[PDB]
Amino acid sequence: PARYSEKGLGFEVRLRDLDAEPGRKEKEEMKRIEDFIVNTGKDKDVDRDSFQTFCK
DNA sequence: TACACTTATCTACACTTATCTACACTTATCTACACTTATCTACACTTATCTACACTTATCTACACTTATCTACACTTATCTACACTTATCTACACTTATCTACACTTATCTACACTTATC
Repeated sequence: PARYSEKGLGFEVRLRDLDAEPGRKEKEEMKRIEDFIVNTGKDKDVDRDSFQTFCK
């Protein structure tokens, strides 16, 4: 995720419209979806592929 | 420069104060858990936006009449050439003043020599 990467390089989950401002729950849902992608799943599990392994 | 006396700088040594480590108690920070409010989705009603259709006004074309623009023609005035007379410009010639060279006298500049003061 770019969110945690100070150089901004990575991926992000975003609202579609550039003009919208995200609601209080939407900002958290977007962070959850990012985390889900990183973990490739709901829970953390070292036995599962990371997103890096998936992409490779 | 050379020489002597005393003061300032530097080293060595002992005592107490400041800095640092180790140990115990309570407060601040963090996690876990339950309740209620704010955010979001789904659904129904009326208002605003958009399309289609008819009527009259503004825009555009076509046509005739007179005014302004343009050409052609004649008369006098301004511009240009040619010609004669006197004034300004230029050359040639003589006289005196300013510039330049040569010559003598005294003053300023430079060298040499002795005594004391500053520097060492």
